[PDB]
Amino acid sequence: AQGTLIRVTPEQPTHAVCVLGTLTQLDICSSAPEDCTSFSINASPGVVVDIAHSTWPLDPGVEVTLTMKAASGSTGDQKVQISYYGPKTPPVKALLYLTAVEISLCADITRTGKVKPTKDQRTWTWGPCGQGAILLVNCDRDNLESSAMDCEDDEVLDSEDLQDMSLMTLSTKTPKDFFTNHTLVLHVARSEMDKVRVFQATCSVVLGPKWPSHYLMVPGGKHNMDFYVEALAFPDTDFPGLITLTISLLDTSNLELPEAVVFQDSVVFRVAPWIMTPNTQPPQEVYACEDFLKSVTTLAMKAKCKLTICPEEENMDDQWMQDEMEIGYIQAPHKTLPVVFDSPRNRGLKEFPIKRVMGPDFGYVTRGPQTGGISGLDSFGNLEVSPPVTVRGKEYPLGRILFGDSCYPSNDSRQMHQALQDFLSAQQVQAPVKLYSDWLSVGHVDEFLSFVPAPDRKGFRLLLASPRSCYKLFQEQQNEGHGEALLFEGIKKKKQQKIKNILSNKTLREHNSFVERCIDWNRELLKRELGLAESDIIDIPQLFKLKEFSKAEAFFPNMVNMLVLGKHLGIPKPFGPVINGRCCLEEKVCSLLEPLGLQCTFINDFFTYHIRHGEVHCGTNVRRKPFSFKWWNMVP
Amino acid sequence: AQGTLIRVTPEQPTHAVCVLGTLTQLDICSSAPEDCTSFSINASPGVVVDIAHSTWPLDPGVEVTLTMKAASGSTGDQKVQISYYGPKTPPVKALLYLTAVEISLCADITRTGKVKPTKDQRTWTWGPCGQGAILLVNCDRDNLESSAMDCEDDEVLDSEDLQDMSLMTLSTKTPKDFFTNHTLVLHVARSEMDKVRVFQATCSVVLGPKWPSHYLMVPGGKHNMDFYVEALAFPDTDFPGLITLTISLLDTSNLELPEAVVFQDSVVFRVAPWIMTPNTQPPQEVYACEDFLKSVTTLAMKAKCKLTICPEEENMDDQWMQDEMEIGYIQAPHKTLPVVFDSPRNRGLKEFPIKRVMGPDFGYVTRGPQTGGISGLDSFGNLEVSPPVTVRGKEYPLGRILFGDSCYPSNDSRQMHQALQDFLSAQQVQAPVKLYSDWLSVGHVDEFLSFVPAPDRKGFRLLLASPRSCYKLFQEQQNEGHGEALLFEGIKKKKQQKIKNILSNKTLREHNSFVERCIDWNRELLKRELGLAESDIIDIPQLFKLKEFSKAEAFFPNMVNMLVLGKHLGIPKPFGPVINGRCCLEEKVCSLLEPLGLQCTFINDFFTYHIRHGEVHCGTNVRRKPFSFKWWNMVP
Ligand SMILES: [Ca+2]
Ligand SMILES: [Ca+2]
Ligand SMILES: [Ca+2]
Ligand SMILES: [Ca+2]
Ligand SMILES: [Ca+2]
Ligand SMILES: [Ca+2]
Ligand SMILES: [Ca+2]
Ligand SMILES: [Ca+2]
Ligand SMILES: [Ca+2]
Ligand SMILES: [Ca+2]
Repeated sequence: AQGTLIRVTPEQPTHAVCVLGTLTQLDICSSAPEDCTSFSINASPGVVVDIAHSTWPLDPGVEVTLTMKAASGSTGDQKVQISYYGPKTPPVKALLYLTAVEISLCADITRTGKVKPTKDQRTWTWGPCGQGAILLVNCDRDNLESSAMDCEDDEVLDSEDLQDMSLMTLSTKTPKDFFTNHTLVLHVARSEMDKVRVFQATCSVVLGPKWPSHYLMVPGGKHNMDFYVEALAFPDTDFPGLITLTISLLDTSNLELPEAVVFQDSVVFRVAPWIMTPNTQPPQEVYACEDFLKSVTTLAMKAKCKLTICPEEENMDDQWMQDEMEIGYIQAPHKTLPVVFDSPRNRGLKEFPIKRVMGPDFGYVTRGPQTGGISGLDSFGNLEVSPPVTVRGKEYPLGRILFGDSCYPSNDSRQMHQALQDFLSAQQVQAPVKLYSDWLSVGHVDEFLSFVPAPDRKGFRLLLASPRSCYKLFQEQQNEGHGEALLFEGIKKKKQQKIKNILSNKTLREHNSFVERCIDWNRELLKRELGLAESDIIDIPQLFKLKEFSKAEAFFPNMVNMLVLGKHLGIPKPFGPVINGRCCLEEKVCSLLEPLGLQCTFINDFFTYHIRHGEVHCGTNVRRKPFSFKWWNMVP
Repeated sequence: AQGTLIRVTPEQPTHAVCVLGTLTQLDICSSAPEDCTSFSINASPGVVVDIAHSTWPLDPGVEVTLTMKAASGSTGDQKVQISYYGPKTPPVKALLYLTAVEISLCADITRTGKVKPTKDQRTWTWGPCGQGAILLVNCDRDNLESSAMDCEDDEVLDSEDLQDMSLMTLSTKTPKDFFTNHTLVLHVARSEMDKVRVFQATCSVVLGPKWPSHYLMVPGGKHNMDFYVEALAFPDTDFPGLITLTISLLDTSNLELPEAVVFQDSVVFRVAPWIMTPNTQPPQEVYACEDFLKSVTTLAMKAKCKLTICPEEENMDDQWMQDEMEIGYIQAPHKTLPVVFDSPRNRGLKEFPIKRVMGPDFGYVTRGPQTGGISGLDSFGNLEVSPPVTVRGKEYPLGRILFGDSCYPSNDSRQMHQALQDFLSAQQVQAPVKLYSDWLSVGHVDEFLSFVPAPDRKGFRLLLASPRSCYKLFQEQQNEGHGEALLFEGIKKKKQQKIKNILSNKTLREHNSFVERCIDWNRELLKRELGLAESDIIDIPQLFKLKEFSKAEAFFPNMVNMLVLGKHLGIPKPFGPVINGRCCLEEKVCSLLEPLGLQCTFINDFFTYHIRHGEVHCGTNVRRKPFSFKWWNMVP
């Protein structure tokens, strides 16, 4: 409804343009003739004049406003006439000729999947009742053979490409001669131009990193013009994630003067954030790079998932697929696609994300130096997310990002690279949470925690490693006369130990006391930030040993670090004291999990992983299904 | 109230620490003995146990919480005892020894000027009902002879220095032997450490750009410890402006293990923004660099202001003091001081801000390349601020920043450097607004606008240049027979012109029509963003001419560009057609302004400024008085 001031004079007629949807304002008094007390307005049928605070007295305070019903077929085909009169003097008329035109920029600001006419404009608001359009980055390659993301081009090399792009239309209705005297320009702020590209559909580029503005070629009369917009960047520290595109109507009718802006209108796009998927979400495809693969294969099957493997020659000795990448997604009403976050750690798998996984309808993103200057907390073993959760009346429908850290900064402390942290914060939809993982030798949060699907309560359980739980398990076991039982039996090479020997070992006990302290610190942490009760947590019996720098490791294969496919569990096989032909550990675990409807399967990673200081969940990766909840409907 | 989990066992006693202010939690069930149905709690007088959902049944769902009345005088001088009993079995007791200590980090989070004990913690909230501490950057030099700001040092070289700094105290109450087994550390995130420095008062540095953490040396018993914090950076694109300082309590009682964090607490500081002062605020000192100086001197006097001049040798030919700098301020409950924003334009005056103005209790800041790559919109002729204003129910108590720009980006368009814009946005307290000034040759907003104090309404008027107002003035003048009157009479060299000659000049008329369009675009702009009505605006008759690139200039000395000292006006003298021994222009102006209580004085800048394409307001600068309204009480 942003209008213009039109100043009219008795001396001469005035010619003005009026955009439909706009509220036009009239100045009578400035130019009003002397000796006239009062005034009157008369106008062609298509012009509706509302005049506030019949005849009227002449006062600078009275207000006259013009609105128009429809676009003009001809220049000046509507007119207003102002009669200035007074007691002894005959009426003196001022003439005004109006050309009404329809200029509307439309995008999908109702987030319904359908383009709508421009409502409180010029702002992007969160929630179900909010407004403003969504934009996706082009992180994939739909170009059958190309090694780069779609957005380094400046050109559209595919039909499917348009599907990721957001549609913006310009609707004009004008007299025919109109654009002889007027010219439309479409622009972005120089500050936002490197973050967006726009294409004209007949596809030719209009706006982009080198081009803040462009002149539209438009015919008089009724015309419609399609544009396709793509974002070149994710929200980040330097980029809040909003892009504004503006249409200006310029008056060129004077050659000796410069262009004169009559009218401006805009749309605001918000770049869609990168989102992680919790284990609570249903799986889609599975990732790993002979004993092992068949177990995880039957598993993946029972869970109805595809599978992909990376042969050595590509891997180049690197068996951890959990650490190099994280499969998230980006989402817009029109389009939803998976995007791979690629970790800066760069060891054996670095090419894998940029090559095999990235492709048609699979996006890619990365952060961090990649040159060096990196930590162990930089691998995605250390990046996780909770299931949807409500904390103290604040709703986190997409979950909450969890990543590991130290308690305070020191020389010997480790942390995730600042760039990653910042990246995660900039998405805003799942507020990241810092946990204390630096006590662990490797230092990953998945080492002490996991989440599982639950039929009741909040629909999930938090699993935490519990040395206490294990000590107690073994104690009860001894009490029943099994204290002679051998741990690590069934192993070609290993040093087997009896329950009574470990239970009587005081060093081990100090170690697991300390570990217990650490895991507990995190337990209270998670309770506060996830709003969890004790009924939401389950302790997995697990043992640890502090070794190098008193850094903690799994005493036996770490079970809480496990592959969760739906309700089918990819638990690492502890080789526990066998009792009644049954490992007491497996039995305890199942007695815990099965009541939830989960099935527990135990895979042997032992000489392949556990002795390499890793486990099942680590040598593996999963793509899951995007939340039904629309991120824009959140209000962070 | 963030606590710890204490797990107790019948097998052996447990020793734990409890911080006062913290809510401690007890786990009975995990370690509970078999054959016991129920349990009972008994505790020394100083320990209050609240146990929810007398005796009690043993269930994992029942919840037991410990709070302590006062700090322990001795290690373990409070104790809890849990009795596990059942029907056929005698009570079995578990012992727990508590040492209670007082650890509190205090800063001024009520923003009252007094340090308070740590309330919803760990967050900084806006408004009168919000919370969290304020921090000032050290932008000045209190070091009598030093060329640098106080914050490049790392050391405290003055007593007065502490006055800018914010006080944070640590209050401890502990048993004496306590710190034999425990150690306090104070830290900042590595991400925030370059933005803060902290000093220990006995002054020694503790935290800073190279040092994220430090070990506190604290005696047992009752002790108090002063720290003094200073910010090294203003809020900016990369720095939202929050600094968090944390205190951790580490348990070192085990040599073979690492430190174990018992307790953490924090304060959040918010770095104070840089704020501009509108002309509506009462003046303090005046700035300029022979006809002129005496006029502005009598003026400054009548307005009760100090004065300072810059001699040529320093100026080096540069007479514009308005363009190189802007005097704002930073504000904290404990301290409020002026800070100079120094423009990147860097011509003749560049040294002046970093030397003469910067000093004791005068801060300094700068943005932009300073190497080159600069515009004319980068001078502070182009930076202004409105008076306090309310727009559509949104309160802007500190005003709204206004700066000039183009309508859309082109090759030939100019803009203020992005770094400046970003800087201004990052302060948030006065939301900057973009106006269209690029039509002007110089392109400054002060060229077409000014603000003045008003006794009524909103307490100010917006003054806009009005070519229409001037044309009408001359027309009425001609009608009364003065059309022969000479403009520019009284000038040694100049081409004088009669009212009838300019009124009959059609080129001039087109030019001022276009200019009128531009100023009007801005008029509606300002009406929307400042929530102004027409009764708030006053049009100053002013004429223009488009010359180079059809860029606009003042036809005669530009009056709206004027020195406002309280109600005493520093208007540039137009040399107008003299009528009744009185310039019609001056007379019109006064007839407009005097009713408001303002006095109008007309200074001759003509051969010194106006012919250099500048005026009075431009060759001059003013320091005004900071708003009474506290910026933190705003809610942007
Ligand atoms: Ca493309
Ligand atoms: Ca694509
Ligand atoms: Ca990589
Ligand atoms: Ca695609
Ligand atoms: Ca992960
Ligand atoms: Ca200092
Ligand atoms: Ca100082
Ligand atoms: Ca400078
Ligand atoms: Ca000072
Ligand atoms: Ca200024």
